[PDB]
Amino acid sequence: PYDASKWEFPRDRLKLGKPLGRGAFGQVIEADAFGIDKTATCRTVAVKMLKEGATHSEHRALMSELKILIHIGHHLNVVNLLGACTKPGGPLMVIVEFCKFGNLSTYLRSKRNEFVPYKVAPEDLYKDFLTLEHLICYSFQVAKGMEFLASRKCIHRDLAARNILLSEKNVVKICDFGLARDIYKDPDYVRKGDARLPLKWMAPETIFDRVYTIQSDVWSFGVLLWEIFSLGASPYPGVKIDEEFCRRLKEGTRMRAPDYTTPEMYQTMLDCWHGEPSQRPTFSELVEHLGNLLQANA
Ligand SMILES: CC#CC1=Nc2ccc(NC(=O)Cc3ncc(Oc4ccnc5cc(OC)ccc45)cc3OC)cc2C(C)(C)O1
Repeated sequence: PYDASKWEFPRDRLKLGKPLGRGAFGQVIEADAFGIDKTATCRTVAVKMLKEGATHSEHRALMSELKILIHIGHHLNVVNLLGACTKPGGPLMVIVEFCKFGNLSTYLRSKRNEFVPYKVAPEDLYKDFLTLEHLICYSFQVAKGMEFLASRKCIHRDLAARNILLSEKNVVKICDFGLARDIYKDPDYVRKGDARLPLKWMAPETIFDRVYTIQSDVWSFGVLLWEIFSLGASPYPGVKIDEEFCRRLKEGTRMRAPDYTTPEMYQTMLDCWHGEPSQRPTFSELVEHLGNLLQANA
C-alpha cells in the first residue's frame, strides 16, 4: 500500500539539481528537499524518476519499487526512503537520503592507489587511506543490510558493488539503480534471450532456471566481496561471457583470489559460491563471521 499522509512530499518543496545516474527510461537526480525529515530543514536527497522514452509500464515498475521500499523500512545499510511525489499532473518521484561518495565500485577503483593493508606507521596516523579494516567493515555492513532485507522477505536480484553506495563516516547502503542505469549501454549486462542480465554476479540456478532466491543473492554477495577485495575490478577478468563460461560455472569453476584479499575472505567467497544454494551461508551467518573477522582485526 501507499500512505500519502506519511510519504507524500510536495513537488514545490523539492529543488532539482545535477544528474547522479542516467538510464534510458529512468534517472537519479540530486535535489534539495525542504523539511522532508526534521521540520523546516534543507536536506540533500537523491530522486529516482522517469525520463523521455519511458512508458506506463516503467511508471508501474517505479510505483512497485516505492511500495517495496515502504514495506522494507529503515536500516542503516539500506538506502533510506524519505518520501515521494505521486500526485497527478507531475512525474512520479522516489526520494531517498543522498550518499555523498556514490557507488562502491567506482569509489574503490578511485582509491586503489591509497590502499594500505594495515595503518601501523606512526607518520601515516593522520591520513585518510583505505585499509583491510575498511574493506572488512564494508563487507560486514552489506551483510547486515542483506540480513535486514532477508527478514523483510525481499530478494535483490542485482547485488553488486555498482548497487552499493558510500555515505559519510564509512557507512555503506544497499540500493538499486534499476531503470537509472542504461543496461543496454552497460558492459556489466549481457544479452540472454530477450533481456540484458548481470551474468557475472548471477548464481548458476539463475543463469539457466531464472530462479532468484535469498541464497542466489548470497552468491552475488560473494561476487561483491571479490569486487571489494579487488578494489573495484570487473569480475572474471579476461573471460569471455558466453555459453562456455556458463557451462564451466555449473561444473564448479570459480574465480581466483583478488589481489587485496585475506585467505579467510577468499574462503568466505568460495563458501558463498557453493554450487548448492542450501549449502551457501545465510546473511545471519555472514554477519557473525565478518563481525568476528573485524573484532580479530583490531
Ligand atoms: C533483499 C533485498 C533487497 C532490496 N534492496 C533494495 C535496495 C534499494 C532499492 N532501490 C533504491 O535504492 C532506489 C535508488 N537507488 C539508487 C539511487 O541512487 C542514489 C541514492 C543516494 N545517493 C546517491 C548518490 C550518488 O552519487 C553521489 C548516486 C546515486 C545515489 C537512488 C534510488 O532511489 C531514489 C531497491 C531494493 C530492492 C531491489 C527492492 O530490494
